[PDB]
Amino acid sequence: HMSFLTEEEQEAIMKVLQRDAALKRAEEERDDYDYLIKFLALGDSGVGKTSVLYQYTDGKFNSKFITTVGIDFREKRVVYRASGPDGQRIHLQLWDTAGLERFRSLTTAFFRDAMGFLLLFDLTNEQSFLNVRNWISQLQMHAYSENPDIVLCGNKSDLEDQRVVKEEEAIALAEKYGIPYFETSAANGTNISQAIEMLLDLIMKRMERS
Amino acid sequence: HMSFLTEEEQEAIMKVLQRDAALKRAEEEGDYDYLIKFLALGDSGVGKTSVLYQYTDGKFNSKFITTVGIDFREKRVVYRASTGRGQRIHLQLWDTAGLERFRSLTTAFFRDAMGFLLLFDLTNEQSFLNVRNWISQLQMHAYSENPDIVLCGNKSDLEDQRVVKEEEAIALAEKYGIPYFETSAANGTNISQAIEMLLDLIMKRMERS
Ligand SMILES: Nc1nc2c(ncn2[C@@H]2O[C@H](COP(=O)(O)OP(=O)(O)NP(=O)(O)O)[C@@H](O)[C@H]2O)c(=O)[nH]1
Ligand SMILES: Nc1nc2c(ncn2[C@@H]2O[C@H](COP(=O)(O)OP(=O)(O)NP(=O)(O)O)[C@@H](O)[C@H]2O)c(=O)[nH]1
Ligand SMILES: [Mg+2]
Ligand SMILES: [Mg+2]
Repeated sequence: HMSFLTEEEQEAIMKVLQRDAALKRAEEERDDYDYLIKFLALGDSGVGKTSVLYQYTDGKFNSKFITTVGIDFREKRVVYRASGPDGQRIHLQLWDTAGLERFRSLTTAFFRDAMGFLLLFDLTNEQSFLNVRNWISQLQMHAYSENPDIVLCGNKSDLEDQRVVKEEEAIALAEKYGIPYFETSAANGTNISQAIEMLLDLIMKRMERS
Repeated sequence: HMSFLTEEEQEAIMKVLQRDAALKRAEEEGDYDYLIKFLALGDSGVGKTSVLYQYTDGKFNSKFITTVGIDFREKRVVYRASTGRGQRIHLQLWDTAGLERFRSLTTAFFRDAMGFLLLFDLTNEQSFLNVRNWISQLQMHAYSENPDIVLCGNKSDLEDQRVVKEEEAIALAEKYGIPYFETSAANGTNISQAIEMLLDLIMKRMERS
């Protein structure tokens, strides 16, 4: 399989890298917040990574499929409270990777910048669920820490008539790898905040203990 | 200069990334004091892979094997401040492809670099004229405002084919305030010096933090 990038696509990717470098250089000055926290969404093409992040940052949802050109990221400013009987201002950088195999090496090159991973499959696509095992072993091999923080999302929960992944099977996978699991919908917002706030909690607690 | 990627090339790149992650995970788990990373860049053919290989192994291959996107080498060295006490340094030497079809992938590794070894080929005028473009790329894409850069005019052993005048290269390096070495990966001339100068810049910038 040969893949290609047009000039326009190379241009778009370089712009993402340019925005990223500008963001990191501005943290080197005022590191208007307390932490820059970075995580990365991954999983098969079409499962809803881009929609999930857009629902989270803007509360909006597009029906039209615009497959991601390699890599992108979004930003959000949130307040984090140490979960338990406890406010830190968090600048979130949300990396959005393409799922298509043609972008595997480019997207894996950004794992080094990720403190945690939002891993998606599509509740209506059984193969995307069967590939979760491969995504996890790719994360074991390519993450830059031992035992990376991962939150698993079974997305498109609003499409009940098309659901093919049984809750029991997804639960069994989450227990086997010891990772949290949420069933989400980027269309209506269900559990989006909850899944991403849990990932942020995992990251913040791991830093405090280090 | 159409941008394409094959499956076998992705596999090779993914192996480098796998090696990289293993190295980073092993530093977090010693035998040295710092993991110091820098990155070689410049036009295809100027000798980036050759320079790093001469430095780490004292060897040189005549045959051109263009780099498949990205690679890195390693070396364990002792660094002395300016003297000072010997610090054990684990070097990770990133090697980027110069061809445009790898530009996005290679630029994605600037973030891991504490310093840059920028090469042109003393026998290739185009590679010298592209130096200012590479410096501009580093300003736009490095993850600090004034990245440390050492400029190498490589292939100094090819005297009859030399076309870049030393005065012009010295003046270009002085304009940007970067050190300049004329190197040969074939016979080793100035390789150690240029890379030790880059390491010095990085270690001294850290000490001031
Ligand atoms: N009904 C419904 N549709 C969704 C949901 N999430 C995504 N979609 C739809 O599914 C399609 C794929 O979504 P998209 O976010 O682009 O997926 P992706 O994971 O980013 N794909 P890629 O990796 O190729 O960039 C789009 O048509 C989008 O509208 C969801 O929760 N519910
Ligand atoms: N005579 C001589 N040949 C050199 C020198 N440095 C590199 N070469 C030769 O020039 C060719 C290109 O060298 P190479 O290190 O592969 O260049 P590169 O910068 O890594 N190219 P790429 O970006 O495509 O990977 C090879 O044939 C190599 O042997 C040098 O100092 N002297
Ligand atoms: Mg997408
Ligand atoms: Mg090379």
